[PDB]
Amino acid sequence: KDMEKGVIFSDLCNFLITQTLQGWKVYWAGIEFDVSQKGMALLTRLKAMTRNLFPHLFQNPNSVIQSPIWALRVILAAGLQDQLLDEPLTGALGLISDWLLTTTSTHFNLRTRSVKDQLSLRMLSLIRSNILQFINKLDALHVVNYNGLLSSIEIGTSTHTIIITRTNMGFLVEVQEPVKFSLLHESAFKPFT
Amino acid sequence: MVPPKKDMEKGVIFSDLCNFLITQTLQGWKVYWAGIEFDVSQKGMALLTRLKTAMTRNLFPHLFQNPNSVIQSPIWALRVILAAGLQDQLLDHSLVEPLTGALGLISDWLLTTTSTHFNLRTRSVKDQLSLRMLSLIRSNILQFINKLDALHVVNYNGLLSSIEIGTSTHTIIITRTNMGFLVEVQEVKFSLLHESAFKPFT
Repeated sequence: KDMEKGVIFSDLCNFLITQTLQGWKVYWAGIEFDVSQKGMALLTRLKAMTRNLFPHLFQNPNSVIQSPIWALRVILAAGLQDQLLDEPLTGALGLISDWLLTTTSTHFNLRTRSVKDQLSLRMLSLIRSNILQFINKLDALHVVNYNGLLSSIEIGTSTHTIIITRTNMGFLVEVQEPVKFSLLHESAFKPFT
Repeated sequence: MVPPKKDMEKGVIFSDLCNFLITQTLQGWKVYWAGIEFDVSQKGMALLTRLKTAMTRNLFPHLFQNPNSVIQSPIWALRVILAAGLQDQLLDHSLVEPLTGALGLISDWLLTTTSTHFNLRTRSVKDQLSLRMLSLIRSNILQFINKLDALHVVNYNGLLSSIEIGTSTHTIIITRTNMGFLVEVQEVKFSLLHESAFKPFT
C-alpha cells in the first residue's frame, strides 16, 4: 500500500525536465513530452499578422513571455482543471493543478501526506486518459484567420484565466487574472495524435 | 540542503523501473511499470489447463503433453514479454553503457522473480538511471510490442509467428495464437497473454 502510493506520488508530484538537442524532454504522470526550443525567438521578435490578432500580448508593455516549458505546464494544469469539473480527490487535483500553474518547482511538496493518501493507480490512470483527451481536444481546434470562437479553449480558476489558442505558430498559451504568455509547437503533441 | 534536480530525477526513474505495480480491476489486472499501463486479462487459464490433460496439444507437446510443464499467470506472461524486450534492447548495445547493466538486472528481476519491487542496492547502477535511459527503454518496449503485434498466428505456410530471445541462462519463446500470445520459458514454464493487453499500443 505504501508501495503504490509512493510510485504514484513519484510520477504525479514530480515534473522532470532534461535538456535535449532539440529542446527539452519533460516527464510527468508517466507521460513524455518533447518540447522544442524554437519559440521565445519568434514571440519576442514580433513583440505573420498573428501579432494584430493578439495586441494584448504583442503590443502590451505589461505582457511577459515565458518558456515553452511554462506553456506545457500551463496546458497540463488546464487539463487538470478541466477534469476538476466533475470530491475529496477534487482537492488533490486542485493542488497539483495549482502547483503546475503557479510555481516553477519540479517537485510538488505541500501538502505531501494529505494528497499522498488519496493517490492510486486507478486515479493516475484517470488523470492520464483525461490529459490525452484534453490534448486531442486541443488538436481538434482549427487555426482560423480571425479570432473566432472555434480556435481556442478557455479555463478559469478562481484566481486565473487560461487561454490556449491554436495558431500557425502552434499553441499560443496565456494566463491572466498583467498577462503571461508563451508558445508550444504542435510537435510536442504529435505522438498523441 | 535538498536533493539536487538530478537526484529527484534518478529517484523517479528508479521508482518507475523497479516497481512492477499490479492492481485488480473488474476485467483482470492493470499493471504499471516504466510509466506504462497494461490491462491484462485474468482469463484463458482454463483452456491451457484443459489442453494439458487437438492441433494445439501436438503443436506444443513440451507444454501440453509434458507432466513437468507449469502453467503461470498472465501477469507472469507480461513480465516475461517485458524481460524479453529488455534483452532484445541490451543485445543491440555494448557493455560500456550503464544502460546495459540496468537493462540486464531489470530484465533478470522481471524474468526470474515474482517480487513487485526490485531491491536495487548497487549504488553504481542506481546513480546512472536517467530520464534519457527510461525514454529509450519505453521506446524500445513499445517497438517490441509492435513486433509481437505484427506476428501472424501460427499457420500452414510458415508466416512469421513467433519470436525467440535466448540468454546464457534462459530461452524465451513468444508465439502468436488465436488466443493471443503463448509465452514460454525454458532453461518449462508457460502461459497465455490475451492480445487486448497490447491493443492500445498498436
